[PDB]
Amino acid sequence: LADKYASGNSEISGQELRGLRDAIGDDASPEDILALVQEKIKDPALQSTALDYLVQTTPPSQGKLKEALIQARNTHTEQFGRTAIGAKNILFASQEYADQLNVSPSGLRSLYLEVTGDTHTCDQLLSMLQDRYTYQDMAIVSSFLMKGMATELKRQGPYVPSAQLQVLMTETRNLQAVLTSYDYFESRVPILLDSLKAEGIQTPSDLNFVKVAESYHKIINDKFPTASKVEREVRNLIGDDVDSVTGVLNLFFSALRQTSSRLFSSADKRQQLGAMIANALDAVNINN
Ligand SMILES: [Cl-]
Ligand SMILES: [Cl-]
Ligand SMILES: [Cl-]
Ligand SMILES: [Cl-]
Repeated sequence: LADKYASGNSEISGQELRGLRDAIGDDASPEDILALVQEKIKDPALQSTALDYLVQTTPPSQGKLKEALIQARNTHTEQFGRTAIGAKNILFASQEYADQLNVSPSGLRSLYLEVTGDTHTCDQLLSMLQDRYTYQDMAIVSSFLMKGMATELKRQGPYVPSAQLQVLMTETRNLQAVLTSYDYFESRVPILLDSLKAEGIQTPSDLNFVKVAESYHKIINDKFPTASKVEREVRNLIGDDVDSVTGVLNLFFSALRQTSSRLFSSADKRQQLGAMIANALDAVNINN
C-alpha cells in the first residue's frame, strides 16, 4: 500500500506514490518510467524509494510493467550508485536529525555522503564542520553521522564501504570527544579572560575559547611535548604576564583531567602530559 510505504517518511506521501503509480501505464518503457519519477520526485534517494514501491506493488497481471520497472530501477541505480543507495539507506535518520536541526533532510544526506566518500580524520571532520555549523549543532551532526553509518553497516551491500565506515566511526567518536573538550574551554576561557581584564591585565582582544582549545589539543597531540614547549605555546597564545600564563596552564591541567580516554594513547601518556604542565607551572613561578 502507498500509505504503508510512505509511513513515517516526511518527504513522500501516500498520495504522491499512488499518483505516480496511476500515471504509469501498463506499456510504459523504462525511460517513460524514469521521466515520470524524475518529474514528480526531486531527490535521488526518494526517487529510489519510489521505484522500490513501484516494483514491489505491481501485481502479477502487469508482468510486462514489473519487468520495465525493474529495468528502470536498475538504470537509476546504475546512474547514481551510492548517491542514491547510501542516501536511501539513511533516509529516516536524515529526517530525524533534520527535524532536530531545523534544516533540510537532503542537505544532511549530502553532507553524509561527503563525509563517507573519503577518509577523514577527526581534524578534517572538525575543519569541514566548524564552518558549516555552530559547536552546539556539530554535536548533533556527529550523532547523525554515527547513526547513519551504523545503519549502513547493518544494511551491507555493494554501495556500503563497510571498512571505511568503521574507521570514520572511530574518527567521529574522536570528534565527539573533542567537542566535549571544547565545551570545557567555552565555559572557562571567558571567565579567565574577564578575570584578568578586571585586574588590568591586558590580553589579546581576539583570543577566544576556540584558539585556547586548539592550543591544548596541539599539546596533547604533539609527539614530543616538553614543559618548555607547553609554556611557549601558552605565551604565544596569551602573552607574557605571569598570571595570564599561570591561568592558562592551570586551565590546561584541569582540561587534561577530564579529556576522554580516547584522545590519549594511554593513561600513562595523560599522566606524562600532566607532569609537564605542572613542571611548566613551577618554572613560571621560579622565573617570575
Ligand atoms: Cl524532469
Ligand atoms: Cl542494482
Ligand atoms: Cl537546510
Ligand atoms: Cl564525550
